[PDB]
Amino acid sequence: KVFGRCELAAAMKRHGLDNYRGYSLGNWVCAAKFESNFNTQATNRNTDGSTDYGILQINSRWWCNDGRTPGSRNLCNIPCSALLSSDITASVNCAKKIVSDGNGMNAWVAWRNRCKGTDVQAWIRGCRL
Ligand SMILES: [Cl-]
Ligand SMILES: [Cl-]
Ligand SMILES: [Cl-]
Ligand SMILES: [Cl-]
Ligand SMILES: [Cl-]
Ligand SMILES: [Cl-]
Ligand SMILES: [Cl-]
Ligand code: NA
Repeated sequence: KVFGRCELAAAMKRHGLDNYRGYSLGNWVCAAKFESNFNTQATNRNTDGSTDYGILQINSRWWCNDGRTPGSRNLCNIPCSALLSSDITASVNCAKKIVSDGNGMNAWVAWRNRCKGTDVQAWIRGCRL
């Protein structure tokens, strides 16, 4: 599924991402925009042979099992395929684990490089939340 901007903001708020570990909802929407363009079916193969999955491009090296990332972990205890669902529950639950890991949202290179320090509230402007 390709979410609308305000549609995704609403889904992320209902699943308790708004101000999760102190990151306002606009941070999460900005991250999803540059990671996946709001497309739950987004995938990206890394040079190390790991893969990124779903709206927040969660990686198979630590967070999910895809059966093809040698030596990897599955800390969210999910198949990577769950991260491509039209239902973002698995993606939000796993993101909560990642953002708790010690580096906050810096875990998302695209958030650091394109969202951090910007007017992220722009991403929820207009939305009935
Ligand atoms: Cl947009
Ligand atoms: Cl915000
Ligand atoms: Cl594996
Ligand atoms: Cl594991
Ligand atoms: Cl699995
Ligand atoms: Cl959803
Ligand atoms: Cl933090
Ligand atoms: Na894995």
